[PDB]
Amino acid sequence: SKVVYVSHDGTRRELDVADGVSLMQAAVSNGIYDIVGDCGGSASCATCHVYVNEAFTDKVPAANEREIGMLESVTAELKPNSRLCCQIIMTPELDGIVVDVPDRQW
Ligand code: FES
Repeated sequence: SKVVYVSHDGTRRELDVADGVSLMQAAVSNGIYDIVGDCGGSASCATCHVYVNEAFTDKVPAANEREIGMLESVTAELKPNSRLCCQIIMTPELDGIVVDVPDRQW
């Protein structure tokens, strides 16, 4: 399924992501290193921060307790559509989802 990661400078990086793969996994395995994923994907670091496009936020399961807590530590500006992408698992229903990657993660 289609996923587009927009870098801070506007560059679009499009990937075909399989079901069950997190957006953090797809990003780091494809060189989209503006997403770090330091903790390994267990919502414990906040370095996979992305801004989910407004037309897709309600299609993604809401943040769990752990993610809400970690989001309090994002380094880039927290926005209403901020999510830790290791928490977004790809499904056909999310086909075409666009996420904007902030300029910093650490
Ligand atoms: S990879 Fe650590 S919170 Fe997402």
